[PDB]
Amino acid sequence: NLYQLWKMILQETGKNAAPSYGFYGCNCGVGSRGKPKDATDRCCFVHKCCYKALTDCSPKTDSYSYSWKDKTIVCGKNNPCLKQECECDKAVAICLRDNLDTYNKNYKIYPKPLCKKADDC
Repeated sequence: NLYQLWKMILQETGKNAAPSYGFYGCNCGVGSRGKPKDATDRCCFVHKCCYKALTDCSPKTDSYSYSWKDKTIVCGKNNPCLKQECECDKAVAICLRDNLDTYNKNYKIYPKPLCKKADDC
């Protein structure tokens, strides 16, 4: 669910996901995909594409189980759709964390409607 996604992002990046990534670039947080403004944004493009595989579960409201080991995310015992979902969230939290020397506070709150239309997943 959203709570788990947000917790992972906080755990991996050290930032609160709502203010820091809820409106970032053309892809992070609210709204649809768009042509990515940078690497942080790209993590979010891939993540929204990853959510396209969730045929029988809602990434927003369906809870999955995962553990947060010594700085490590491990997706738990889940049904197949929730497995996919957790792995989507895990990959975005690790991806965001990974490009943190490129995060652009200018993109934090982006005029998403002006974005170039997104390529096909």
